[PDB]
Amino acid sequence: MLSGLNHLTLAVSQLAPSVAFYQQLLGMTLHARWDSGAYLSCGDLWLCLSLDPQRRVTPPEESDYTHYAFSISEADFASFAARLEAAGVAVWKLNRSEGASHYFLDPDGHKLELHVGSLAQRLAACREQPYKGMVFF
Amino acid sequence: MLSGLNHLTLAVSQLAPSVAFYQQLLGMTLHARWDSGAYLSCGDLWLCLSLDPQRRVTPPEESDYTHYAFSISEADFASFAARLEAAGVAVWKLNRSEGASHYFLDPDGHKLELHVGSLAQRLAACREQPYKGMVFF
Ligand SMILES: Cn1c(=O)oc2cc(N)ccc21
Ligand SMILES: [Mn+2]
Ligand SMILES: [Mn+2]
Repeated sequence: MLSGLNHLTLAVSQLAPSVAFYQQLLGMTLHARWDSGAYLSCGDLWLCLSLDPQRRVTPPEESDYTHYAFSISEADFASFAARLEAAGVAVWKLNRSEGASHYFLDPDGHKLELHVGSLAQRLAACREQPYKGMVFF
Repeated sequence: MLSGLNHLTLAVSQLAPSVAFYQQLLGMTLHARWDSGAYLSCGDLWLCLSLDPQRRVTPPEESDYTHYAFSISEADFASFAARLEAAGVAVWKLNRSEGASHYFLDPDGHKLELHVGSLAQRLAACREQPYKGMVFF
């Protein structure tokens, strides 16, 4: 039986800017680095950056909607978004759903998000206003 | 301050086989399904499957090393991997470069992994058998 997410691995084209982004800009904890990658943590999340010459710096119009959302409190959301904006981090989508969300790109174009709110919060909102075709279990 | 992964969203090309894969084959908990997506959980992980006409079925030689690993116990690992094998689930990697792992593909070619062990355990193993140039913080 699967018990959770063990780790997220992002392929990166250049290790140093990716470490700077996740550790310094985003505040994640750097535990180890080697010639071709790094291990960081963000709360329970184990993040691996893996240096990969096959990683393309990918414009957001050229990638699908796969994305990775990090938790932040409502109280901290606006100042973290402003930090990303000060650093010139590009936004790939505006929020139109429940709960605050900021949609931003990493140096290689990985699609990231800051989100406030749990699955339980989302399901409660959907119960009251279900999406088209929505069934609950 | 970022506190972990809020959710993982995978773009899918065909919703029904993707729901079946994550719910029926992998055993995750299906909470809701609508015309364009589904919400599942795997332990504390919130997984969203999002129907995306941009998603392409991607062979593993065409994608980079970005991947998503799920936790499984030492007692369950081998039989779960063998069941995926017997079910014809495609693979993408054989060499265990990061411990006890099974590397497999979802219906769209998302790179998945079963892994036994925590980040702390991987750091301890790496101290004995470090990756080239490895530094520990
Ligand atoms: C089979 N099935 C299900 O369990 O929930 C559904 C929802 C939709 N929209 C379409 C099909 C299903
Ligand atoms: Mn999202
Ligand atoms: Mn892995």
